[PDB]
Amino acid sequence: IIGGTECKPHSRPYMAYLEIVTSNGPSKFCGGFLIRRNFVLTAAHCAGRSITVTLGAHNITEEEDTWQKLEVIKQFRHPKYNTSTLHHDIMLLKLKEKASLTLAVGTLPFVPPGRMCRVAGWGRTGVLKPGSDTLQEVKLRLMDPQACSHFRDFDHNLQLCVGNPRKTKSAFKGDSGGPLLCAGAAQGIVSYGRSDAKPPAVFTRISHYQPWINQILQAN
Ligand SMILES: *[C@@H]1O[C@H](CO)[C@@H](O)[C@H](O)[C@H]1NC(C)=O
Ligand SMILES: O=C1NCc2ccc(Cl)cc21
Ligand SMILES: [Zn+2]
Repeated sequence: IIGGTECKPHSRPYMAYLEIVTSNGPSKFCGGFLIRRNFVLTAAHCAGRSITVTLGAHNITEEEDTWQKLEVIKQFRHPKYNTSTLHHDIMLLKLKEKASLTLAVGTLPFVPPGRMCRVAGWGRTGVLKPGSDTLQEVKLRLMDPQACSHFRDFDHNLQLCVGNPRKTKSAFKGDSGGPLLCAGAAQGIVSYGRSDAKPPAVFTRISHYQPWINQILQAN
């Protein structure tokens, strides 16, 4: 998260920290959010050979009692996710068991441009900076679709355009999969943006994927 503030520990109890394993490289990391006690929503590009989810984290380098480290049994990447257009960047993760509900861990129960939304994550705090030890959050402005025209594959139906180009505030690498909340309700999922982090950026529009989401939650 670029240009954000460190959150008060555990004030975002639905936040999930994902460690993703691949066969041919070291671990990678993403965000995500708990929407059922055994389901986490994240971005499809965060898929890998296997994933571990940590709930209840603030400083991800110091283990504490709030932590619940949970195995992911199955990954449900959206079947139409496209590695060229980046369309349908959404994935459900089924946890091996249901998480415990604590003060630090809970689910996130399932807008005109100009609205302020917020997004949290452990991602990099600058284009050349490492991932953040702690959960940061930033408030970002919802933009008209034309603000994102330079992303040639952007689609107003499938995606949100987020971030005032006049501010340096933005999500960045490692924040992928985290929810964008507008009015305390998840509206988007961090997906992609420019490599130099100049806003706006592109978020998955959750509402478009709701039937698919409900589908997976009923068949599993
Ligand atoms: C996070 O925890 C690590 C290990 O305890 C510590 O070195 C680091 O300074 C902490 N960062 C913050 C912002 O508290
Ligand atoms: O939101 C973003 N703006 C730039 C950017 C880069 C990478 C990722 Cl995962 C997200 C963003
Ligand atoms: Zn704590």
